[PDB]
Amino acid sequence: HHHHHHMQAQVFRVPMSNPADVSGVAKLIDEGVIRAEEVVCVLGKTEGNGCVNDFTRGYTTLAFKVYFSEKLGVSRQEVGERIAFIMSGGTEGVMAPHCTIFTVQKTDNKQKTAAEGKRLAVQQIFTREFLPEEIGRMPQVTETADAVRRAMREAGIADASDVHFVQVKCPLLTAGRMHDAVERGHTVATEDTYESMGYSRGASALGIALALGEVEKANLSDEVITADYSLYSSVASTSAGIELMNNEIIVMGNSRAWGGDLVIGHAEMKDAIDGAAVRQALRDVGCCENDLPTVDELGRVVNVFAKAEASPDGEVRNRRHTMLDDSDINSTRHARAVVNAVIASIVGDPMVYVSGGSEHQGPAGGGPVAVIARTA
Amino acid sequence: HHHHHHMQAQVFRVPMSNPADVSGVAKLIDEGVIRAEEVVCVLGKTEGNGCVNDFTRGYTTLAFKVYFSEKLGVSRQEVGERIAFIMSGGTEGVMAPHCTIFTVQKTDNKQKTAAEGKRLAVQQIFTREFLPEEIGRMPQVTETADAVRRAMREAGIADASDVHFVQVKCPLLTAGRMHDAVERGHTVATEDTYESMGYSRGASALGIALALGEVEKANLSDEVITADYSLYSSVASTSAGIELMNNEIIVMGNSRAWGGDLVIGHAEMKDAIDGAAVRQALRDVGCCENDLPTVDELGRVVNVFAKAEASPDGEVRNRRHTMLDDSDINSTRHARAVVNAVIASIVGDPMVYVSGGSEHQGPAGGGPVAVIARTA
Amino acid sequence: HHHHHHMQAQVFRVPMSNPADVSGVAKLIDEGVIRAEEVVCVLGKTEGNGCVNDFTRGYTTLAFKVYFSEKLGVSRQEVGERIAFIMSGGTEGVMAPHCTIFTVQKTDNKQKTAAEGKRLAVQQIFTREFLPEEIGRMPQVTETADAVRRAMREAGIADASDVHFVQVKCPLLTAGRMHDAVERGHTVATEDTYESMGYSRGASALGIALALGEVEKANLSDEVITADYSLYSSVASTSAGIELMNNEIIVMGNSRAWGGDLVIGHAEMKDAIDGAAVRQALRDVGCCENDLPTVDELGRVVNVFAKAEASPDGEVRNRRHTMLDDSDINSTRHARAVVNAVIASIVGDPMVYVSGGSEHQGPAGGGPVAVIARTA
Amino acid sequence: HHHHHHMQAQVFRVPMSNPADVSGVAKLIDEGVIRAEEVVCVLGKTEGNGCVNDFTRGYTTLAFKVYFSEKLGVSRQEVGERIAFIMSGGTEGVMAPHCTIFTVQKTDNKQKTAAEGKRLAVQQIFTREFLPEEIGRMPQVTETADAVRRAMREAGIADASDVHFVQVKCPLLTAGRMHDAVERGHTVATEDTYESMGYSRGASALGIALALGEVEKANLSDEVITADYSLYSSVASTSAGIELMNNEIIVMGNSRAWGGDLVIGHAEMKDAIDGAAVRQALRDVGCCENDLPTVDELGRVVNVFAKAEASPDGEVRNRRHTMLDDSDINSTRHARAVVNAVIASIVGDPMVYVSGGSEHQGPAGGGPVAVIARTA
Ligand SMILES: [Mg+2]
Ligand SMILES: [Mg+2]
Ligand SMILES: [Mg+2]
Ligand SMILES: [Mg+2]
Repeated sequence: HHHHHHMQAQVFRVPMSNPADVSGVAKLIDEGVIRAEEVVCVLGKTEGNGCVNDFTRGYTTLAFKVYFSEKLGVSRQEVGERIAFIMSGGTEGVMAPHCTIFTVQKTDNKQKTAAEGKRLAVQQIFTREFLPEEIGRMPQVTETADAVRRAMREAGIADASDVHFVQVKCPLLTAGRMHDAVERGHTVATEDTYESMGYSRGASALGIALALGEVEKANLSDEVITADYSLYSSVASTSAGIELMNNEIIVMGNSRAWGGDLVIGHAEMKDAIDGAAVRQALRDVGCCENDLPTVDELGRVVNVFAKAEASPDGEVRNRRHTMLDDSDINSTRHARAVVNAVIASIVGDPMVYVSGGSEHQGPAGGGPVAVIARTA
Repeated sequence: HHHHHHMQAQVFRVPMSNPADVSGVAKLIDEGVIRAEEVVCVLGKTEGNGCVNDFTRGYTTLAFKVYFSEKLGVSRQEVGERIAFIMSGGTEGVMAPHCTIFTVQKTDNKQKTAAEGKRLAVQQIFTREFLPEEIGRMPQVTETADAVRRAMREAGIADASDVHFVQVKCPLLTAGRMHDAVERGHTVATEDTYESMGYSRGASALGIALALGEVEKANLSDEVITADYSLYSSVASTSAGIELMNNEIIVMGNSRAWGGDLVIGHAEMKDAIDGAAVRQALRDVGCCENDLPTVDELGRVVNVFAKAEASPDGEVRNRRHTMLDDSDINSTRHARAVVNAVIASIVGDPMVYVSGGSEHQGPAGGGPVAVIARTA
Repeated sequence: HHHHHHMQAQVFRVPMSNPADVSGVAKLIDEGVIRAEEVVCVLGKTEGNGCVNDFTRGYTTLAFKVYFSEKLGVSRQEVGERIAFIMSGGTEGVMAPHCTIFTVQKTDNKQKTAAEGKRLAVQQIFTREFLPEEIGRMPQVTETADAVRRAMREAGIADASDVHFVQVKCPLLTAGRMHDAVERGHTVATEDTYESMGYSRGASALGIALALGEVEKANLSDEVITADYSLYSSVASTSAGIELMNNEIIVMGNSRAWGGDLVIGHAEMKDAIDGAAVRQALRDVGCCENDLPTVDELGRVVNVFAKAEASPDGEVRNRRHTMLDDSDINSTRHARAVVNAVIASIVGDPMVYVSGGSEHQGPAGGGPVAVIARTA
Repeated sequence: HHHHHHMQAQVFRVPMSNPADVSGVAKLIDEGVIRAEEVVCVLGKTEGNGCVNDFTRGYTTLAFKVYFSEKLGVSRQEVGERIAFIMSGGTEGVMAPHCTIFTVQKTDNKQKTAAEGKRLAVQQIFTREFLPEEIGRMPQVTETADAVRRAMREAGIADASDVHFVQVKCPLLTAGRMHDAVERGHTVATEDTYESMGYSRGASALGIALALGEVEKANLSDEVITADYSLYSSVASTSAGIELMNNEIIVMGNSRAWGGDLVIGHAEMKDAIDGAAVRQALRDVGCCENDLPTVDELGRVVNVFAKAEASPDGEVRNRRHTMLDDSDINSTRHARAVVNAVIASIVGDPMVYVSGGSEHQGPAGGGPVAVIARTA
């Protein structure tokens, strides 16, 4: 009598022709490949500049809320409370705009499984609203950690070693939110909006590290954040956006309690040109058995997800880089172009998720790379 | 009684801390590693934007003319007539600013050679001055071709199959030069300066193709240039600059008439993420015997030289890219970041020469990649 | 027995905090200052880069269609067929993002007028859909002209001398639309998307000139467009956008058949720093009686509307400018920053509409400046 | 028996076609309009991006050192110790690249004066070298102040009310200089290079304010700098550059001890569109007797010199501006385009000096505007 599962994850990498193009998703729903009701996350690469004044993130979010609210017959607020819309801007270099759709299929009666291994589990969860004076600070850290521990448990992911990627959409500090904080008698972690994105990304990432036991609580405080880059998560991927003031989190790992045919793995890029780490992540998901991946192996890849940054020590493999003191082009623009190019050249596909700004996500100048792949 | 050589090439990849930093070169001359009198080409990657208003190209040129004129006790004009100063702007992504010094050692009495194979030959040559109405048109094509055929012969490179890289510094059309042409009763190939860079690069590249028998003269005319991308050289690398109105050419290949321990090889990148072509060029120079290069093999690499461009069909491996309709960041900026990232991740060194704009240099969206490497 | 009017225009300059901020408009409707049913045009300054990949134009359009469709209880398609959403990107320099709401109040029984003069008349009209091979060419010219003549008549604007500003939203050629045209056996006026914006703006502007008798039909053909800048309209203001393939036109002038207290006037800026033309337009609407406008006079200004461009001869008042060969910053970005700065410094308010790219709109390097002002 | 003078200043506004174009200056020397030996300052507007990676500043400096060293028969080091080469990058909007040449003619026997008034006095002076840990801090403040007080005295400028413009070239902190400071056991005022430019500009400006009695010493400390913008000089204009580690200062005012026909005046722009302050500065130098300047009056203007910045409160005349959270275009780029446009439209000439970044120079969001003009 076969083994059985109540839960199954599906993942779909969908090309987008511009920030408002929901048609690849509508096609899959129209064709019954996915059910709108089972979507839990839309993870976008939108082709704005990926920095402060990137409005394609909110544009794409709005475009998807309109589609899903009308497809599901609910309000835009409800759909927003039901699906995490996580839009990472900046599609530099060859990086192809797209979105990844995550679905969870829950069956009241179990459906039989064919292989005994663990399979992809994903669980979305939202934190409480933060006040602006909490952004970039320990209340964002610990609330995120609490949410991550909870999502793990509810997904039936056994322990932190089975978590391979935690994606967060986190707030940033606009000038208005800063004023709000001051007018109420508080300070903010920084008075520059662009810098606030790294603070928000960093604090969220350390929450993940805290939740997975990768850092000790007693080594964390406000003054560590964006400062002590010996502290980090190996699976954290955080993306700052203008819209919300809470954190939207999707935990991704493997679990025996899930059926289906997707698994996930990860490695740690030690820097932005560490293609060996890329091949190792592929290998862990059975997509690079030898030195170089084969075409069949690469056809199992659903998508690759990575974080990129300009090495803050100014160097890559003891060569000076120019990404940090370039007044025309922000460092994250450079960094995303690089890391997507490295991954694209290994998996032969520029349509992969690469998000900039990896404060406390991997080592400095590096970041996590995760692969979701089919088992056959 | 050993075989013998009159000619020997040396090549030195020198870090630069900013566009005026000649100190790495001064160090090698001060230490007697090279002789100022035997330098024939300084090939720079200067950290300006690499497009029209990139003044680091002329800055670096000026800085080197001052150093060499004073080191050689000649005027800046004479040093400029003696050394080709070929400055390719744009050091995007991880690309590390640097210059490559080429020297030719001529000995009246031959010096004995140890291995019988062909060795790196390089030969600099300048064309006549062009009028602005000749830029981007058949007189730039045929003069370049004549110069390339001559440089080959004088270098003792047996035939086109032994040429692996032809580097050109070519003019561009400023608004003043355009007016000059009109006031004299002529037209120009384009009235936009940035577009004129592709016309100048393209015409120069087809001269190289003509010289090496890669295209037929009867298939060339003005209307082909930047238009028919089925016509191209596999070894051409051309870089437009504001300074001169002639073409400065350095032909690089292998020859039995040269001693030393450097060889060169090349492959054709079919697109900007074609790392297999990169590994093939390494393999041809004995630096990638198996699937992945080893650390010893990579230590033989002196430098890698490549051309990069945004695929003009809008696509990379059937994925849409955004490089061509990005009003904030020029396509060549994107493309250089990509191709240097791909090469850097394979050879483990971001200090490599990657020049943007590959009209008629490789297939559309692609370009040549050449490696100069030590034989042991 | 007083004179009487069936028609009255209102205009409201509304600050926007970001591209999706419809709240200033919702406030005026909630308060009953305007009636949603009487809005005919939303003219936006959205804070994207104002060039090809400016997605705030469509974002803002989408945000307003959602608000109005839900306020009016119609579909987004119907609201789009009822209101012209004309979004001009690029808010450089001090230029403050905002929108201008235009309303037309029609009364079946006339309402009495107090002053006998002409008053602001505005009339929206849409052309037919264009095929991509018509963009930038005589069918866009003549269809626009037909639409302008019709809007004038239906508005009861007596003749071209009473037209002071014709605002158009016109298409641009994406790579897909170009392919469509070729696959059907046709050519396009240009194969570059950014250049296609000037072609679309130019053709639309000459339609306006044709309609108002400012150019002769026999002097127009495809080869004139973006080429012969002695041909132009003094009241045309055209803005290219990615969304539609028709032209949306709003004609603005003065008419005895309209009541209310708004008038409009215009002058022609001879170049981008022609503040005397700005003061002349103010004077024509009674807002600059002496050399310098007073605070009361400036308080009558509802908004100012202007076109800006980088002088294509490379010069402003016989000084070289750098706007055209700047690879980091598009010329229209520079030009909008300049012209808004000049106007803002004269009217003491950076919240004014300045749209880039004035092909055939005013003389080369110049453009129209119109003022809508209250009569007291 | 006439009054008499030992000292006379000349000023020449010279167009430049590119950063290396010294020919307008060579022409004036060749023609004997100026004597190379009497040049004390070359004040440039060079057409780089005016931020961190603007290499046209050093390029232009190098180009002028080569010309003058060879014209004067001295070394480049000596010419650099003899002339202040003050290169302000960024020629945005219509701003025309150019340099202003300042000369001082000293005569052992006095030359008779025709008018009794004060005339332009200018005095160059260099501070000591700073260590990087002194940049942006009180030792830069007080050394600058000492140098300013000394230059004033040696120029015979009676008191601070006769000083109208103090131009400084000040250092910035590269990553290397920061490391130097840390390795020696010290901190730096900031670890970002771009931010270090404002710290260096700010500290230098407060030195000027200290020297002229515009701020009290007891209100200054390190923590005030870039923080308390109620502290500022009304005549300070400071420009950060990569080259030196000292400050090069030129004090400009009026003095009875100077002959000639140039005077200088200044006003304080309260914000970036304060054209009334521009007209007031003109009026003080007899170039705007009525509301609007006349053509003859404007022909007396040799040049105008101003500082520009993006209002750090996010607003201009209670309108939101976008200059500070624009990741594509630095705020100083925007601000320079604006202020040069405002001045150009008033004096009818875009060739004027406008330098970005006015920390402690005028009120926040504003800056000084000075005019040097002929008396007839
Ligand atoms: Mg990291
Ligand atoms: Mg090519
Ligand atoms: Mg025009
Ligand atoms: Mg200030």
